[PDB]
Amino acid sequence: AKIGLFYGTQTGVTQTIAESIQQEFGGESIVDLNDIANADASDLNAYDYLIIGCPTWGVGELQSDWEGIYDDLDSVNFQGKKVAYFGAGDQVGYSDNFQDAMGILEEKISSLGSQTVGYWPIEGYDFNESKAVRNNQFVGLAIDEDNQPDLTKNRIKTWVSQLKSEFGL
Ligand SMILES: Cc1cc2nc3c(=O)[nH]c(=O)nc-3n(C[C@H](O)[C@H](O)[C@H](O)COP(=O)(O)O)c2cc1C
Repeated sequence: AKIGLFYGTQTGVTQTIAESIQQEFGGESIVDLNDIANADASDLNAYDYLIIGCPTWGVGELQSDWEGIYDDLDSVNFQGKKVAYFGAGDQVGYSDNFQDAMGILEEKISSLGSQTVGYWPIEGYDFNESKAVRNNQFVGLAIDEDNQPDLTKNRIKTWVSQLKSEFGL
């Protein structure tokens, strides 16, 4: 497929979101779903457009599978690639570290010459601090199944619609 979606998940929520994103884009013919747990960093080279999904765990840390491949990101040719991000988090329980993992990945990947695409507004959330916030916006789609599960479907629908422009669709 033209778009490669790489996600990591601990309790399965992020995988469910990844599947919904794939569906909104039009299915398997448009977006490839790849669990980062089973991927080599080089797998990310095969796509010109990437979607990176990662939930935040351990109080402001990356999900373990993303943590494992983090050091190899440096060897990937990210130059000129457009990359979008999404993450699952809990704004009530972790108000000071909401969506930090998504922020950690974007900071690293954007520093390797890629172009971040898919900024999202922070106004629909209530949190104190987040490493995923840049200039009053999230670097990607923030999903909260723990406190706002009823907003998930429309958030994905809206975000994908916005992404289609950026990915030449
Ligand atoms: C022990 C624990 C730590 C967590 N830490 C964070 C955190 O630091 N920041 C955040 O935004 N959410 C945090 N969460 C919420 C999870 O990211 C959230 O439940 C998410 O849906 C899990 O996604 P997954 O099923 O794809 O692994 C944590 C949840 C638990 C139970």
